[PDB]
Amino acid sequence: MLSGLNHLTLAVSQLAPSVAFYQQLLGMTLHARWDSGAYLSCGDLWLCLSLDPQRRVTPPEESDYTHYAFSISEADFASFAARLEAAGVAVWKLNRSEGASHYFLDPDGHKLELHVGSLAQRLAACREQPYKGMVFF
Amino acid sequence: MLSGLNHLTLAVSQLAPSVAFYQQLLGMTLHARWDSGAYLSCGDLWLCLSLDPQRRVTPPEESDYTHYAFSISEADFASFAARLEAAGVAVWKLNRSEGASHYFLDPDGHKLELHVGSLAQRLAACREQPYKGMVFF
Ligand SMILES: CC(C)c1noc(=O)[nH]1
Ligand SMILES: [Mn+2]
Ligand SMILES: [Mn+2]
Repeated sequence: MLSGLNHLTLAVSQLAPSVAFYQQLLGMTLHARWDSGAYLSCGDLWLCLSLDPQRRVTPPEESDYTHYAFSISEADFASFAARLEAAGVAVWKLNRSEGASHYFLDPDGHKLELHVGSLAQRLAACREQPYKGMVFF
Repeated sequence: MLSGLNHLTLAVSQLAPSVAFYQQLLGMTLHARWDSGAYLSCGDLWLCLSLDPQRRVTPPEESDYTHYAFSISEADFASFAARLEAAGVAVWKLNRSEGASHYFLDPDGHKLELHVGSLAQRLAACREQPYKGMVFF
């Protein structure tokens, strides 16, 4: 049986800007780097950056909705988003829902999100105002 | 301060075959489904499947190395991988070895992996046989 997410690997076009983004701007811990990759952690998350000649810097209009959301407390949310805005990090979507989300891009166009709240909270909100066709199990 | 992964959202071209893959084949827990998405969990992982007509199915040879690995125990690894092969799940290939892993594709061409071992175990293995240019912090 599967027990959780083991690691998330992102393909990157250039290692140095990606390490700077994840380690210095986002504050993740850098454990190791080599000529074609790096290992970082963010809480329990193991993140691998893999240098890939096939990776293109992809505008948000040209990629689908696949995205990766990081946990943050409500108290820290606004100052963290403001840090990203000062650094010139692009936003790919406005939050149109209740609850706190900030949608931002990494240097290669991977779609990222800051989100406050758990699955249990989302399910409780949906039980009150379900999406079209929603069934619970 | 970021504290880990909040959720993983995958864009899918057809909801029902994707839900069946993650729930029936991979054994993830289905919490809710609606006309354009589903919420599942795998241990601590919150997985969202989102119906996206912009999702294309690309051969693994022409998509980049971005991929998502799930944890499995040493005792369950070989029999789970054998079950995926017997179900006809397609494989893909990574450029380097990262330990005990099985690489497979989901119905929309997302690159998945079964992996045995933690980041700490990977770092210890790399100390004994490092990648080219490796530095440990
Ligand atoms: C599709 C939408 C309701 C959604 N829920 O979590 C996401 O990441 N997107
Ligand atoms: Mn999201
Ligand atoms: Mn991997």
